[PDB]
Amino acid sequence: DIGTKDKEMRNYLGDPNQPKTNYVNLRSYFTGGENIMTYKKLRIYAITPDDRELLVLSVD
Amino acid sequence: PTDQEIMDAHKIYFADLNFNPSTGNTYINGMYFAPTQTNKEALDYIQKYRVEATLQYSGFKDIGTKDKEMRNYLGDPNQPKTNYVNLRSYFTGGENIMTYKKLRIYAITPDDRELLVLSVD
Amino acid sequence: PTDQEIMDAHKIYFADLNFNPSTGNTYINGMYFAPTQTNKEALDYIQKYRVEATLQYSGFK
Repeated sequence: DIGTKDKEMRNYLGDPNQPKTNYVNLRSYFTGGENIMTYKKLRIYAITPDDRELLVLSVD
Repeated sequence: PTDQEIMDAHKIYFADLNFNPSTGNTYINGMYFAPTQTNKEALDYIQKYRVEATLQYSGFKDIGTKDKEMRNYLGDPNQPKTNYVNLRSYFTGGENIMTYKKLRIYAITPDDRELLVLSVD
Repeated sequence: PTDQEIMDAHKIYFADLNFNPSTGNTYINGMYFAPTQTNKEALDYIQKYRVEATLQYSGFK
């Protein structure tokens, strides 16, 4: 578990024309500077302001 | 923070080294203390990091007490800022601070009591 | 050269390192063997240098 951090609101896909959207940059989480490892497992929980969390992405 | 909550905040570090590609020695420039999920309260409680280290010529010495620096972890512009102890600003005579030889870094609480938080003996 | 002149020609060396400024580990790239006033016969006499070392992953081989 690498922690809880706010979102970032970047342009979609990096396209300067697309609107800005929820961006979750995993380089700022509590990795020890390590790399976050594609096709292996991954889980991202969206945390509502009521402090209840939902599972919104799984890459198991 | 207790005196064990402080010695645990300083458990994961990363030496910022410097390579001299002739006598390939890798002298030390400073230490980061990694930010973890449970140590922000105890890494902010501390400054001044007294250090004693072995310099290249005129070896194991005490090189003084100086505040911390709060640099980005690992130099990554995305990681949070953390306690940085840059040994280039201590009272070295402009000498190099000498890897695998001995080194000791004492964290100095605002109550002026010091704890040993890193040993590279 | 004897087996003692040969082991003495190789007493002064110099690792040619390679620094990686993240996990500042300095891996090895090769070894020089220093030329001295009395070891040109023993150094010219030898080749082939069998080597066994500890690689990063999958170590001492």
